Amino acid sequence: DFDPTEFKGPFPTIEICSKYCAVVCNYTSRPCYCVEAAKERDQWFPYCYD
Repeated sequence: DFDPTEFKGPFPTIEICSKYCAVVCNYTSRPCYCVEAAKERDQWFPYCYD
């Protein structure tokens, strides 16, 4: 994984991360969605990502 916006890890700011998630894997110009890993909860890793 890598955090383009904050540090190195999952996204906090999932709103902007939904945009970033898009540019991350598939949706470079399309809306995208982040999935939240439940253990830490805040693990906003894009639906197609690490």
